[PDB]
Amino acid sequence: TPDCVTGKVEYTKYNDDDTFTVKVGDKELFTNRWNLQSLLLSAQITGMTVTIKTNACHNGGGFSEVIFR
Repeated sequence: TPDCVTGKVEYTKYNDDDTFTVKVGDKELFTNRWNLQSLLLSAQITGMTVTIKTNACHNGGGFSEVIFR
């Protein structure tokens, strides 16, 4: 499938409101869809390594496809 990398949380530069620029999983970039904060939080809270993918996944990537963990 058109997936990409993982989604841990070692630095989430927030500024937009929820989008922010996440430096986690295996890369760092802007992220917008509808509420990725809950995914970055639930991830590190429960663990910290989801799955970031789709929408390029590089410099403004990862749109609506992420696996929690």
